[PDB]
Amino acid sequence: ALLPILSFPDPRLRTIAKPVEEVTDEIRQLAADMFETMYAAPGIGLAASQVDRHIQLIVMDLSESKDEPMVFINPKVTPLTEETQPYEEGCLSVPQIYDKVDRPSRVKIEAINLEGQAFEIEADGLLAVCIQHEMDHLNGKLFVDYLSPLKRQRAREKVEKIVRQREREK
Ligand SMILES: CCCCC[C@H](CC(=O)NO)C(=O)N[C@H](C(=O)N1CCC[C@H]1CO)C(C)C
Ligand SMILES: [Zn+2]
Repeated sequence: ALLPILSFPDPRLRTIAKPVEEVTDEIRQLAADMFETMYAAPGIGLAASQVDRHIQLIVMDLSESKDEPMVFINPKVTPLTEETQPYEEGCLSVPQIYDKVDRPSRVKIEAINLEGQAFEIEADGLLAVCIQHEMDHLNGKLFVDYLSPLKRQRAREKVEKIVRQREREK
């Protein structure tokens, strides 16, 4: 199916994804389910932590046409500067909440793809924003954690009320 997307404040959003040991039948099903779940939501990124899988797996497609899929496995991201570029973000695990967040602007990304081909690229703008955001997810981090603790407290509430009306709707 398409999988449930976990929601703030669920404490399974804090689990530290463990790495992947090999690409088996299951991890391929999951990378495929996740793409569906991400395109369905809709969104441009997804970490396995968000659909209750604490494994270092990230899918992504940035295009308007929903046609440039990307698949990161045991990634590693290094900041190439202290020059944080601000960026209005939102999260599927944090619905209808948005504010500005500062992260490094230039970043190196290292990982393998679905078939295990290694790549190692240098990343700008939205790619570099998206990747850091999904990496945060794998290490139990939400973009609200970059905010003042009341602006996030109020976000525990806006979301809990949203989910209430998700449930009364479903
Ligand atoms: C820039 C951060 C991108 C992270 C990817 C997320 C998906 C997610 O919640 N992953 O953890 C997304 O598509 N979020 C969207 C989002 O934040 N957007 C829309 C596209 C880019 C960014 C601008 O607000 C939705 C929720 C509105
Ligand atoms: Zn998110």
